[PDB]
Amino acid sequence: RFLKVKNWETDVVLTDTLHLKSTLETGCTEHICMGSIMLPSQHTRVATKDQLFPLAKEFLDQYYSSIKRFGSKAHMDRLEEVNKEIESTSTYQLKDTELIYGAKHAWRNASRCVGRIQWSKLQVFDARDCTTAHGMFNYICNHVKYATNKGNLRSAITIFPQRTDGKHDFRVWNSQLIRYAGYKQPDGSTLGDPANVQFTEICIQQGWKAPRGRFDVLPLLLQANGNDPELFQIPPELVLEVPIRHPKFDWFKDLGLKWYGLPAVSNMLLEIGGLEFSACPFSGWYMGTEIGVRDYCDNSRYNILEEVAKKMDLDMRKTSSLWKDQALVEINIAVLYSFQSDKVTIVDHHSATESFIKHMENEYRCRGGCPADWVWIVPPMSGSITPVFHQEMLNYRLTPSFEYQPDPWNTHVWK
Amino acid sequence: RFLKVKNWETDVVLTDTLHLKSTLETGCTEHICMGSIMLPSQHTRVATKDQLFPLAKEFLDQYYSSIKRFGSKAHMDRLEEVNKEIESTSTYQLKDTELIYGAKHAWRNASRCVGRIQWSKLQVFDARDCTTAHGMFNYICNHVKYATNKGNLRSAITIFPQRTDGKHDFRVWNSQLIRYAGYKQPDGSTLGDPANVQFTEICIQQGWKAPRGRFDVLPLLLQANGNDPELFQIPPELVLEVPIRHPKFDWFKDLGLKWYGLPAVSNMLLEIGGLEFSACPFSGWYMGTEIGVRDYCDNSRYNILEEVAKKMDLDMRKTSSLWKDQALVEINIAVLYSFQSDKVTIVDHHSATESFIKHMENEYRCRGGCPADWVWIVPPMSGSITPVFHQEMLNYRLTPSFEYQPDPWNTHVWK
Ligand code: HEM
Ligand code: HEM
Ligand SMILES: Cc1cc(N)nc(COc2cc(CCN(C)C)cc(F)c2F)c1
Ligand SMILES: Cc1cc(N)nc(COc2cc(CCN(C)C)cc(F)c2F)c1
Ligand SMILES: C[C@H](O)[C@H](O)[C@H]1CNc2nc(N)[nH]c(=O)c2N1
Ligand SMILES: C[C@H](O)[C@H](O)[C@H]1CNc2nc(N)[nH]c(=O)c2N1
Ligand SMILES: [Zn+2]
Repeated sequence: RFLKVKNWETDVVLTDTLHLKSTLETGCTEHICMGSIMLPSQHTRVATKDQLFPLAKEFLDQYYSSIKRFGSKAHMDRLEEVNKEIESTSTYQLKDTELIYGAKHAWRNASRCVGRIQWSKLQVFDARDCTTAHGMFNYICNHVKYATNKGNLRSAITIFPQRTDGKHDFRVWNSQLIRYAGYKQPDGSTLGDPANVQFTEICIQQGWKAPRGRFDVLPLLLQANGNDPELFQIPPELVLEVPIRHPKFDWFKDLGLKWYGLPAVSNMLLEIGGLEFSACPFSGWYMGTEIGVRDYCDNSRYNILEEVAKKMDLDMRKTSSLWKDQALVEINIAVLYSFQSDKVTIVDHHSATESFIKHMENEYRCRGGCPADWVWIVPPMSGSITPVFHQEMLNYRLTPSFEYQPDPWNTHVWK
Repeated sequence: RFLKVKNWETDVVLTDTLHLKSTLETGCTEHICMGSIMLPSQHTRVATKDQLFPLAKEFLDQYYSSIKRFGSKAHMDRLEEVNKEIESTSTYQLKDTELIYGAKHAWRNASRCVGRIQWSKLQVFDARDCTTAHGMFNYICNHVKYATNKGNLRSAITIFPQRTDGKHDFRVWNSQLIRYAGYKQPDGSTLGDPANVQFTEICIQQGWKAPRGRFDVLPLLLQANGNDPELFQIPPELVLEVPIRHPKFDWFKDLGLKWYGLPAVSNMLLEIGGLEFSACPFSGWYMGTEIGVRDYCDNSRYNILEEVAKKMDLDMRKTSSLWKDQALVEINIAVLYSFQSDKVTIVDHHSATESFIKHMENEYRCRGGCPADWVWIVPPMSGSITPVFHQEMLNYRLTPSFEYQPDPWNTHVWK
């Protein structure tokens, strides 16, 4: 009841008691582990008034434990107050301070997030007064501007009104506020980002005039209070982009690559005290490998290890020449170099993973544990030369949390 | 009750029913996943006559199902026969054919093993007639010779007598039949393999005269039927070694690296029909990354990314120059190149991981599933440019199996 995780590179041993507070299930049973299923049925998201008070009570008891005033009158009053409001309205509302705590701790509890050392320094924009897609677009634009901070990126989340009935639902339909378009070709090949082609067509469906290149920033599709979503173009001056050059290969400019500075995940669901915020875009800054490895080099993403290795003049005949590995390291040197030379906040997968081990030490000391998904924490290149490879991580689901949710067009009852 | 695993790079979907046959537990519960604990208490190994027949019956019912003659008289007789022998002797003995099946399927069931596409082509040397450390040493030498096959490596396992009481126990004390010695220094640094220093001293304890270099092949320490283990030097002509050169950097010879051709894991436990074979060395051929990444570049292993990157003339000031990544790809190009140019069987982590996906297809088709540990199947470099990164794997514990077991010197009641 007091589990142990070891680092096999440092012989460090931490003791995890925090998992005792754990609430939701994982997908693993005693006789099967599913630690590598991408979107388990547990990580995906309609609740009633009955279940809503335990979740409200549980969340509130830890929020007052957080600000050192647990069990007091201001606590016991706030429990009655929300109890009373959940009888009266079969839902309730979070105090501005309860939102900021809740959100911060959904990030803190994200076991698949390697950059959580910064969880406390999160900026919460309370957009619960929003009512229109235009209001969303305005809130989202001020997010983009603030979090971008001219390359000196800042963590932020903008929280649109919580789900109520379920049919009046705020959603960003984008998977990220900034993503490049994806267009299929005559021969069935793909220009742009193959991940988004389904979304790119949904935008053209609703009227997007596509410039039909690679790195075309998509418009925002914003569903407000259940109504049909509406296209909005982020002002280009607000979308900061790093053109990718290499600090050796001058032909790497002619590759003509670039990425947006701001990773800002928009399509997920924030759970606080049993309340569901269906739109809650959040942003940080990139780890280099998300762009250099996954975006640029996944097979069904930009798939550039081909053209890069060509220009490197690499033994591409044999699989065992490791030409794919060689061209991958250069591509990530270029991403990190490019972002740093434009003063745009980026972190390499070595620095990010050491900070996470430093963060894990804090969380097992001043909190008793740190839920961690090794399958997701280990960078997708040079796994074992980074210190997270050798660290055992206990994965469990705490709340407040971020949950996946179905894409809106699979569920949205249209006009 | 018919779980689904998806490949997110190919959209391939397999259906796992084989996990229904699963028997032992994993360490994960509904509310915690431990898929990244190295040696869970389940994966580590005294049984009574009561429990011994279900395990005997379960194993035999699948062995006759294997050779198409399930439920027949030869089956029902063999069940009575072993039932009778487990009453009479509170243990039993495997037919030569039941050993070969059992062993092959312990390899087949090893969910952490990426090279299992070859599980059926395993050579089983039945050393259950062995009684002395000298007999062990002779059996082990014929293993080494056979599996090495002059660089054209072959899979093999040598099975010493099964555990009985528990105090008469055959054990190879080596973790592998061939490993380099590790000696600590005046300044506390380490010459050789830091992993083995504890073992290297136990050998010098029992009388090993150490040549005190790096790549000094350790002697065998062989415990036979419970008696004190005894040192034996594998004839050097039997220990094939690849000196590591690079196909560009002529200063990579002057690095002076070399590795043994034969990976041969000796310290683990083979479970067949509830029977425990405490000594069962098994060997295949290397994946390149086990040497180039883990051996050569783990921090507490040979830790050569230092000296290699120096000679590469690399930006070692900044962590974010990715100099560690750059020097790692070259080191693995050199290992693969070196082994191939000496006609010594080696596989690159790209070829090995594609074969495993091909193998996974066979196992979900002609068997209903394939237990797989993603944390261990994904190569420790260039994770996501290999197809196992994107494949969901169901991990479960089938039997016959290989289990870890405590090291003998922590348990051996000495003389
Ligand atoms: C501050 C810089 C940040 C960095 C470097 C970072 C890095 C990462 C990385 C590399 C992943 C793995 C996902 C992938 O590779 O596709 C991830 C996942 C995630 N991060 Fe962070 N992130 C940051 C900020 C944030 C913020 C501000 C939040 C929430 C407000 C957050 C919450 C999450 C969540 C929910 C996931 C996915 C967990 C899941 O899929 O279940 N992160 N992050
Ligand atoms: C034929 C070539 C083979 C290759 C390329 C191969 C490769 C690997 C690799 C890369 C690992 C991960 C361990 C690590 O990286 O430290 C592993 C684990 C393992 N392999 Fe294989 N192997 C081969 C043959 C065999 C054979 C012949 C057996 C059994 C007779 C076997 C059974 C296992 C077991 C039991 C494990 C570890 C599972 C655990 O720790 O629970 N493998 N193998
Ligand atoms: C704020 C932030 C910063 C950063 N540097 N990186 C990220 C990446 O975050 C996520 C990535 C995915 C991709 C999931 N895949 C199946 C497509 C799903 C999520 F839910 C995430 F939160 C986020
Ligand atoms: C036959 C074979 C071929 C091959 N190419 N590689 C291997 C590696 O197999 C193992 C490696 C370890 C290291 C475990 N670590 C904690 C030190 C533990 C085991 F039980 C293994 F079976 C085996
Ligand atoms: C199949 C597997 O779950 C899937 O590829 C996961 C593995 N680990 C990951 N880890 C991170 N950080 N990001 C990912 O997208 C994935 N994908
Ligand atoms: C902590 C973690 O379980 C440990 O480092 C594991 C991770 N995955 C691995 N995978 C392989 N193939 N070999 C290993 O030694 C390990 N080590
Ligand atoms: Zn699990």
